[PDB]
Amino acid sequence: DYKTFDPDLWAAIAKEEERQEHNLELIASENFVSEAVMAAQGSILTNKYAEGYPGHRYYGGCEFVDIVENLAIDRAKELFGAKFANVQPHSGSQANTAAYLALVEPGDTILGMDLSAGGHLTHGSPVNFSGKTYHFVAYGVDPTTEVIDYNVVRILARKHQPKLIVAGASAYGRTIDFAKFREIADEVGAKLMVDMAHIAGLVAAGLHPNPVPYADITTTTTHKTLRGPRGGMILTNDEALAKKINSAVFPGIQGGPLEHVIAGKAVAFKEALDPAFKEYSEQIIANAKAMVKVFNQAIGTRVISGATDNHLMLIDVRELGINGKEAESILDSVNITVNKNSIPFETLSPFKTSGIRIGTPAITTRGFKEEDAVKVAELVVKALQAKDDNAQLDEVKTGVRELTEKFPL
Amino acid sequence: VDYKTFDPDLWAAIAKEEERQEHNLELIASENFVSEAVMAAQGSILTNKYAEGYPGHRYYGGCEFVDIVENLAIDRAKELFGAKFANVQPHSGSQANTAAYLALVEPGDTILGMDLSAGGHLTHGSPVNFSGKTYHFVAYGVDPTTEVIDYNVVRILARKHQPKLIVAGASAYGRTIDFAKFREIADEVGAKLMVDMAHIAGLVAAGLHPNPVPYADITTTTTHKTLRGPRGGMILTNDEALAKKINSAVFPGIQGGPLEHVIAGKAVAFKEALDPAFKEYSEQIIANAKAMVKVFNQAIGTRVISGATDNHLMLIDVRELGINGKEAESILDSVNITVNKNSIPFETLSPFKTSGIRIGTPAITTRGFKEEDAVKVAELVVKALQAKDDNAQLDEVKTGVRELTEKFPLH
Ligand SMILES: Cc1n[nH]c2c1[C@](c1cc(CO)cc(-c3ccccc3)c1)(C(C)C)C(C#N)=C(N)O2
Ligand SMILES: Cc1n[nH]c2c1[C@](c1cc(CO)cc(-c3ccccc3)c1)(C(C)C)C(C#N)=C(N)O2
Ligand SMILES: Cc1ncc(COP(=O)(O)O)c(CN[C@@H](CO)C(=O)O)c1O
Ligand SMILES: Cc1ncc(COP(=O)(O)O)c(CN[C@@H](CO)C(=O)O)c1O
Repeated sequence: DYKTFDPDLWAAIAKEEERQEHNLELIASENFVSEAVMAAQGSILTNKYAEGYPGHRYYGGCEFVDIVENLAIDRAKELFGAKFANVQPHSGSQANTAAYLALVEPGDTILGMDLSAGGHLTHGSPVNFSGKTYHFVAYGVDPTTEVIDYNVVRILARKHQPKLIVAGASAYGRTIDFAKFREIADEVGAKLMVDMAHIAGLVAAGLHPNPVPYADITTTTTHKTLRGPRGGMILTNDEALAKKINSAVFPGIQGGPLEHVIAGKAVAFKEALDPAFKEYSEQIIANAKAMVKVFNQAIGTRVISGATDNHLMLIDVRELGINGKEAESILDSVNITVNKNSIPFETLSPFKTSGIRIGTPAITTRGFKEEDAVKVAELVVKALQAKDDNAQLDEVKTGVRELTEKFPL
Repeated sequence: VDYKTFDPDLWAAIAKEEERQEHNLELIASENFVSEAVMAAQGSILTNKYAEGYPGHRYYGGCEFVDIVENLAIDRAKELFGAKFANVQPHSGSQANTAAYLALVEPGDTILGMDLSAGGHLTHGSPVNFSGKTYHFVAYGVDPTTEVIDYNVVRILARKHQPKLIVAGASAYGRTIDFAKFREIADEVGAKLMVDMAHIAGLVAAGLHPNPVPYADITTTTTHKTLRGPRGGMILTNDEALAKKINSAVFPGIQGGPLEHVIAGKAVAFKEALDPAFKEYSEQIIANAKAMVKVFNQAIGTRVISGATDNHLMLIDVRELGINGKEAESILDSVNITVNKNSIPFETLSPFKTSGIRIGTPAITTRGFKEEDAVKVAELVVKALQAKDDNAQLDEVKTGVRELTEKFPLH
């Protein structure tokens, strides 16, 4: 009824609802939040200005909003064991912006993971604030094993003498050894920052080593494997850093927090404390490993580094005679959503790429088990091997319909 | 009902905040009540979509319908303010201003911006904010006697300091801002002009405040103050080269994925503001504000900064009552009237004590308050602050608040 005033907007949202229902979402950074998370984001908390921190706000009327933010803060400490948490960052990018401000000065040397090797844009890309503001030096992966070589990282750190080392990634499927990163940073007198955005849910479930005890500052988003609303978060065990973090977020780089989104964070953090979340996180990894097995045994879908320890995988598609952009377009035509993605030592443009990234958090939330993840990987192989054969692409599109109807939203 | 069972802590707190919004007078000048549609958009499944890039130029697929939503927000923003280009992705007004500075100046450049005590925003050059840390801000303020901007003093400052950029706009300034004169001063010294119209955006949309968009190289705003939309930011320009720098600065410059469920809410609110009834709402905001100023002017103890309002807000120096702004804020909150303490021009107290409070009418006007009701609010505020903790008087104020909130219920 409130929809009648604006039929064009609500029609577009209606089609987006159907698109999420009918497509297989394999974008590693996406998920489906609960009804309760969306209700919190749709709450009247959007009306409240609440700059400052609980008990020390710059506006009247915040005494009940402060409960909501305290719940999000305290549940983050329960989930990750951090002594201090800041839940106001609007995004992972803002969380990383504030983390750097608390740790280094403009122009300082920072060692972070190269984008082609799997790092995030905010880990030193020259088109991002990170590369523009600080002197970033990149580390990568080994050309043959495509995993991090910690002796090479050590050599790099000693050569460049960074003030800060950043660990974490957007497209790295293997266990990150935070203990070794901390050893290297200590060796050269650098601080350590970990961006666990992609693996935060796995960390919360005990299925990836926890960076919080090792890093000066841990950042994360709330909307990937944590299955919360879109937003950021910063964690630390040092009260001196917590004060700099809090000042950097506000008044440093943000103004009013999004308290309806922070309520969604509180909701999602409590869901993550439930034992069911550990089973969900176990299923994520089992599903990713099952898919990786199919791609390892298929002709032309080369899995970067040959295995996965977490929720995602990179597929090199060069032997199929296509680039990542064409692989993404083929799979879209059969209702399978991935993203083109640079692979280690990428030689093509970042907008063409030699690969695609696939992750299992979203389909696992829909209910997919290992046999269903196997079927998904077989449909992906079939569609990419079907050199424009309309008969086989329609068979794949049929198999996708079978899966989406088997696991509705 | 069932999802609320899993988490009583969270949902009981939200229920208490619903009751507080219903039962209080919300006089925070930057707050409003958004429509059911706006909140439904924010509560939609668009929160699940990663959509980095811009409509038609995303970095990956599945964005066909998100592109429709974001283009609706862009197109209605263009129509609302008459701008040739809009960027609707900024997470907030602070992010909008961050990206606007990146499109206009280089780190270390000299910028003229309104002093915080004089009414400017933190992002207009405060040294504890990224603005004051990243650029060389020279502040202009208001005159000590009239408490309004002296444009000859701005011109003198501009000529003396040769700024690369002049910033106009305010958080706690109740008078009309003469954008034409800012453009004249910027042209004279060869500076660019940036206008942050967050507070007055809805008044501008309604033609009730001079429009900065024709005069400013870049105009920024929030969507949640007088525009009555979701919490977020927006950037406008008529220059195609600037529009490209703006888009690059927002992403991949300072943000990652946009909040498309919030952007859906921006589209909803922009169409609401395009309705003719939004003009009548905006007229009533100003008439209510002027009605309150007349009451505060007559009352001894509540000194209105500059003695008048041209827009939605007023700044009240409370020192003659023997209290500071923090004490006034907590007196009012104890009788269910919600304001914020606020520095006044040439503020002599700590920024966390302050000499004043700030009051605005957009929220109560959205509830349906007319000039008669606005007069009654101002009388209640005067009575609470003069009561010197006489509980007879304070309880009468609480009754008056309850009378008004029941006369004008939410939804
Ligand atoms: C958007 C983004 N932010 N951080 C990222 C991305 C990714 C991405 C994807 C693409 C696809 O056209 C381009 C870029 C890009 C990088 C530099 C310049 C221009 C474009 C980046 C992915 C994970 C979304 C990417 C890859 N590849 C990984 N490594 O990190
Ligand atoms: C939060 C904010 N952002 N931009 C603003 C604010 C205001 C505000 C209020 C307060 C209340 O104790 C303190 C500060 C403050 C300024 C500098 C350093 C430390 C604190 C600022 C108002 C509009 C919310 C304010 C005032 N006064 C001005 N004019 O603009
Ligand atoms: C490690 C890490 N840190 C930060 C961010 C940025 O989060 P934001 O999109 O909330 O700004 C991302 C987003 N990652 C997205 C691309 O932006 C992805 O598809 O993987 C990230 O992976
Ligand atoms: C002119 C202007 N520009 C920018 C911003 C920042 O918007 P944000 O809170 O969405 O970051 C504000 C916020 N204004 C708030 C204080 O932060 C207020 O209560 O007035 C503003 O007034």
